[PDB]
Amino acid sequence: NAMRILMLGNSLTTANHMPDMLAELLTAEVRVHARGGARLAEHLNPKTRNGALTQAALANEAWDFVVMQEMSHGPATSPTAYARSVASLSEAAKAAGAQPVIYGTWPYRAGCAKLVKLGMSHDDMSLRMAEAFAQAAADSGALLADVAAPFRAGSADELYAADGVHPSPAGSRLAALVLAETMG
Repeated sequence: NAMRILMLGNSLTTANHMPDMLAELLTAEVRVHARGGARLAEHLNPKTRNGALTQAALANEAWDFVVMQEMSHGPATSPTAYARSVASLSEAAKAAGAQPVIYGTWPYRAGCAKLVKLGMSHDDMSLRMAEAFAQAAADSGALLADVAAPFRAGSADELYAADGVHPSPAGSRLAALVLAETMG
């Protein structure tokens, strides 16, 4: 059977045709449940469009993997909400016979306006995000696609969009490659 991947996320997932890139890398069918500004908790709530879509997909279709991407500062600013969302979505994925995957994202670029507004240092965000993903991977048994690591190893001018939050096309390509490695 061809590999089938369900991705839950927001513009960090959909930007720069990243799902299409991942699909071509893995020769996979990729379904995306995303909206700008979405949080993972929506997928647990069938009253939302994402929740209804995700409930139906897990009830009606067959998946190899379910990729979970949280709102970009959520793991840092609402760590408990994040942890509970991943836990419950991971259990739902496993119950459906799919392997859950965390799309681990990156701290915002040091000095950027969105990080200034959060009142959080770059180091604090870096550590909070890393801790959140590590703990969620361990607790849930989800595979971690750690995109923060190569972001840190790489060039910030290359990998970030102007806002220091969203990925550039190169940053999206990097996320696709990391996700493909994780699921390959």
